Amino acid sequence: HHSGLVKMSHPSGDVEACMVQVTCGSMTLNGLWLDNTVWCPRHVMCPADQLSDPNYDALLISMTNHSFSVQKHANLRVVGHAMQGTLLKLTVDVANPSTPAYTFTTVKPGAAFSVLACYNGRPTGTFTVVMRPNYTIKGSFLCGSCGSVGYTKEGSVINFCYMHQMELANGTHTGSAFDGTMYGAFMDKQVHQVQLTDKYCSVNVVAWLYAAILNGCAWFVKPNRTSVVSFNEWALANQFTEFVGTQSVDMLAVKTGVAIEQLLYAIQQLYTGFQGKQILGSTMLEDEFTPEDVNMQIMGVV
Amino acid sequence: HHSGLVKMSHPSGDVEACMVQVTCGSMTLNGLWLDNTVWCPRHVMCPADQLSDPNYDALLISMTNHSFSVQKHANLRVVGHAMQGTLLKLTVDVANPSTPAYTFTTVKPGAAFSVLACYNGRPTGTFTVVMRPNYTIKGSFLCGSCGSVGYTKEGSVINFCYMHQMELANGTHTGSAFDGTMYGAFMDKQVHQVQLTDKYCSVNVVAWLYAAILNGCAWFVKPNRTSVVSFNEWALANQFTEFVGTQSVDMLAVKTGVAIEQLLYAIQQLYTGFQGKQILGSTMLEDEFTPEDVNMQIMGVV
Ligand SMILES: *[C@H](O)[C@H](C[C@@H]1CCNC1=O)NC(=O)[C@H](CC(C)C)NC(=O)OC[C@@H]1C[C@H]1CC1CCCCC1
Ligand SMILES: *[C@H](O)[C@H](C[C@@H]1CCNC1=O)NC(=O)[C@H](CC(C)C)NC(=O)OC[C@@H]1C[C@H]1CC1CCCCC1
Repeated sequence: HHSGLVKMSHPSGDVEACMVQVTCGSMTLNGLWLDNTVWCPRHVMCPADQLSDPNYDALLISMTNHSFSVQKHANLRVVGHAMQGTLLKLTVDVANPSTPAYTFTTVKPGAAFSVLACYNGRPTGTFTVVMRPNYTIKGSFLCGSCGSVGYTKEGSVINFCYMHQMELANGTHTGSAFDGTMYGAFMDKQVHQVQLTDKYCSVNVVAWLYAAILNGCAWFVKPNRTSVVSFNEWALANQFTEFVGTQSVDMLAVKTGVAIEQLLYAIQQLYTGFQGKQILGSTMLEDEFTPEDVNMQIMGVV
Repeated sequence: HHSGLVKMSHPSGDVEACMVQVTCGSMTLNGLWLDNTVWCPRHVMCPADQLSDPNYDALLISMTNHSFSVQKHANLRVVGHAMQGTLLKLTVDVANPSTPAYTFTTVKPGAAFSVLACYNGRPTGTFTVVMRPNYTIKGSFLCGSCGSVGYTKEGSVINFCYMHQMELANGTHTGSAFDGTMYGAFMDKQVHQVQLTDKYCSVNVVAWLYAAILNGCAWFVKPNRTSVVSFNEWALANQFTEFVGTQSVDMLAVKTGVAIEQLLYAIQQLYTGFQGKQILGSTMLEDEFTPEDVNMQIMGVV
């Protein structure tokens, strides 16, 4: 049996129309052109020899407007520049005529978003990831991908939440929000940095166990229950996020007739082992699908 | 460690600009508007009471041009209609001004393609799948999704390979090629149909074991080797596709210094069990990534 679950991204066309190339003569990376503003990682200003301890304030001072070359695949004349956190805000003389309705938001651990991977201002692929509890994502990015963007979509409105910055020693990725902050405790410097420990996203594991029930797979469901408070105490000792219920989880509980606390108990038992059994073809807990994924893909509920 | 592998779809914008809604008064589904032609599943002509044994030849005869309502989210005036296999070809009076460069191709088992899931002519998500050895895909489709399209991209050229038709009793999906044939032995009738048995895609399992080596994970590699001929004899007895090497696999062998026949032996041993170990965080063989995925995402080679 197939669960009906796939890694589903938003259609990317509206964001593709916003991608540009930004060059400073050292690095080339991607930017996001909205209205009269082009957003891009500030390490475009960095010569390669200084990526390990850049002094971005001094680099910024050393630039003028024509230090930046912006191209859409048009040349966009830069008429202002500023730095916000780990991002540059370039003002250009032409408003993007394809600017979608948009907001800037921060994504929280466990939540999914879509990524448009771009190289040299050209969109090359799209994928979806969940923000990990340690503020990394398990992405697919190579040299030249910085400035690739992550977003969610509410209706017609694109909520931009991520601009790609760097790969960590363990192959995971991180980037900035459009307030210029890096996710987590990371710095946009190419040096060893402590990485917080990752954790299983409990709410998403619950979502996946509900997807299993919705597919007729419920061997792991017993009358036994663990309260949210008790589970969260356990979680802190076992590399699980604390569980916080949402209306999307509640909708899964209503549809299946299985209580959240029954699946919190199940998780505690499954964590110790699947005892040779499988759940939706897996022998380990899956936390890469959200309650909203399950509601939308299996139940049709957005 | 993260492998650097994700399920990567093409950017969807060029195909989004080709999607329309087609209605006959019973069903509404999606169509693909290229040049002056709109392609859509022929069961748009079907009243719901007849989806189990439709007589499509008689339905076709009963239609006229204005039996079909085509809308882009514009109304497109239908000025000709024809049936090719399980698809209708509607001729419209306006050429799609956003028609990309395109071809029609058939996809083969093990190969990946991108899907744009659409409802009521509106793109709603994108995902990637591999064509299974039994000519199904493990997709995510609900009522109203027929006419959603699958495609690959070579350069600027979109190779359309799939138009969605139906869900099978086991939750998997199938559809047609743009020559009008259904993939596999399936019929576009809503009745019980025998499903061929699925198999592990050996070439993709080899690709994934190479991705593991490229990530520093090679515990399963021994000097022991199994020839292609011997492996393929084994595969026929063990629900594996026969292995056929390609230049993309050869490139992985060259980069890692590990021979194909070493990984064919590894597969034969791993099939019987991982003995408590993991490979790229999995306890079972993974066949949803292609040699080309591994070359592109990990090595940068398209
Ligand atoms: C921008 O395109 C680029 C994206 C990276 C490149 C490879 N994959 C990606 O996702 N980002 C960078 O090159 C970034 C630049 C700094 C933020 C200024 N540097 C980066 O990602 O470097 C990666 C290497 C692994 C980290 C340094 C090691 C850490 C562990 C100790 C040894 C050094
Ligand atoms: C078109 O949008 C639609 C897509 C389907 C609906 C649900 N998920 C999908 O992917 N396609 C159909 O509705 C299709 C129409 C026929 C081809 C004319 N019918 C379809 O997919 O029916 C699905 C149900 C499961 C199959 C019938 C059972 C088979 C096993 C025995 C019992 C009947």
